Amino acid sequence: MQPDAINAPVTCCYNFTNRKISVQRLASYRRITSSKCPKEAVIFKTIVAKEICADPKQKWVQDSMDHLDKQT
Amino acid sequence: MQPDAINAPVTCCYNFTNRKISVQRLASYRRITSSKCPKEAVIFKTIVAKEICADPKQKWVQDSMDHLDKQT
Repeated sequence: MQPDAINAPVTCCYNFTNRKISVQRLASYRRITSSKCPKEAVIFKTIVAKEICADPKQKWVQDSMDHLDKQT
Repeated sequence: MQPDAINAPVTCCYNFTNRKISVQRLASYRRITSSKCPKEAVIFKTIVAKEICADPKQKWVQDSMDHLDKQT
């Protein structure tokens, strides 16, 4: 068990949505920090609980994270 | 399948455990086959709920899959 963490699976984004998603449709997000993934990416979780990959290089993404951060 | 699903994050294996894991410590497994992932892989779930990536080209992994499949 001990070091087996080094071998766990990693969740990554390979395809991104190109359509901006209204911030009231979004519930929360997580930014991909594993270096194993091919690219920078944000996984938004929508109000209905589906997860969608977005590109943090696009402005709407950055704003959305900022909105979600102040939201309790 | 609906469009959003194409943009959903994907779970893959980038690292493969090098040490053979004893079969009594294995609860289940699932194979990775998504076209987005780098290589075919097996994710073993242990009795302690740990998830580990294992290489399907090794004999012990093929053997562990048969052991798990034999049970009903």
